[PDB]
Amino acid sequence: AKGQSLQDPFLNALRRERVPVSIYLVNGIKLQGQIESFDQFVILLKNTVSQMVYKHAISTVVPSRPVSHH
Amino acid sequence: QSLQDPFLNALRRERVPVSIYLVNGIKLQGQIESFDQFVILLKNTVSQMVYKHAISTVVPSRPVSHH
Amino acid sequence: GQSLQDPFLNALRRERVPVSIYLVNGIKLQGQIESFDQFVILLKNTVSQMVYKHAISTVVPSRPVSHHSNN
Amino acid sequence: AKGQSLQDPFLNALRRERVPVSIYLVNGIKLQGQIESFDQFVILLKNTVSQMVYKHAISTVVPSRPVSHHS
Amino acid sequence: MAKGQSLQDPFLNALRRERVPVSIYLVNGIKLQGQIESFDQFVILLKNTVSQMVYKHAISTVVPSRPVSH
Amino acid sequence: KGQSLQDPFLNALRRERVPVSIYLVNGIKLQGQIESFDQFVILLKNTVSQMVYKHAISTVVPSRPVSH
RNA sequence: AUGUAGACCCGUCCUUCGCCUGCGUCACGGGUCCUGGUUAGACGCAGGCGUUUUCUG
Repeated sequence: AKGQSLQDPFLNALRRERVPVSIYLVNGIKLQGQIESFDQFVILLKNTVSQMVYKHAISTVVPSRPVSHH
Repeated sequence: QSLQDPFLNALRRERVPVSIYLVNGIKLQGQIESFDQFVILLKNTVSQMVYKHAISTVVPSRPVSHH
Repeated sequence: GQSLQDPFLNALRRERVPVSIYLVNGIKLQGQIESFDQFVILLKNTVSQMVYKHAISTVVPSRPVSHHSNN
Repeated sequence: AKGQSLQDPFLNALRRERVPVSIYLVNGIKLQGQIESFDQFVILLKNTVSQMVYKHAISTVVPSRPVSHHS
Repeated sequence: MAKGQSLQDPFLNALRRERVPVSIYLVNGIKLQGQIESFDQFVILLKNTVSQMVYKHAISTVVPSRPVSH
Repeated sequence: KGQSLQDPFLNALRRERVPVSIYLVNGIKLQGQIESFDQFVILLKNTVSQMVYKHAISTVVPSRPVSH
């Protein structure tokens, strides 16, 4: 089969369940918060404020607890 | 679904002071004067063009009003 | 349109080969490839973490793998 | 504000008015000179010599004076 | 002569075919070495002790040990 | 309506066999002559030909002045 | 003898975001070539819309 898209479902499940995540940027910096919303190119990450994070600056998104899409 | 643009227009319109962190760790500050698919014009003492491909994060001083 | 990237990654995933993923900033991740898409890889160790391919330099499998018996 | 509206008009105004600029690269290096000409993908920067700077390596272009321009 | 533009794939294919030992320098300064086993639009498979997959977007230069004739 | 100078500039350097320095994004300086080049790569000749990805280059600077 | 043709040559008349559409402009003298060869592009003006960089410029 087509091989199913895994970036938008994964992020959406984190967003919907308000899972706390750590976002590591390419320069080593670690952001934390909850995924508020996201778009093809950015992610809105909410902690004390909403900050807009470019996907092209992200290395990894690692959730506090396991999340499943199917 | 576009929110980069709704999120960046709102900061511009409201003249919200922002911090822009670059991929190399540098922190820029100012107000978003105007901003496009490939750059953002950031105004402090002078207007300086900033390439979006060099930005990691845009973080506003004061929360901006979104849905 | 053609790729050896998808064929190579899928074999690692299917066989549950332990891999090391080196990022562009020098950081080394390890785990098994759980799934992947055009733009990311899900890497499983203690938890599943999502790794952007544009942050990866190399994927190096822990144990060598088959040619796929290519003709 | 839609499409590439600010990417090339701003550069042209610098180029035409021979405004001295500073170009900061993504690795922290600071170049200075006058924009001589620009492609979609590069900028020619003139000081003692003309050097070709890839845009993908640039973080910011900051002019010496706010352009004596519409803005 | 005449041509289609690309020399990136002919150059790589010649190295692969001739089993030329190469050095691949990554954008972070790391030096990889081996032989080019195969490659696609986006990656190169580099063989030493094991076959590892190298993203082209991480590569700065490919420099062959000895002459390649295109 | 604009112009393309990236591929005229290179191609003048390659034709005139001008010495050049290519600075990479990581600070490394390569030197040589442009031999062949492409949408995404430049072939740089010194003791051997090496293939340099454009996406790794910050600047190309000629030893001697030339026209765009 | 060389064209009710064409492609080049010579001479005379301060580039810049893309794209769709509509309107116009790309001329005049002379020269070479027993001539793979093209159906498009460029500039002017009007109107409209705009991939938001997530795997090589």
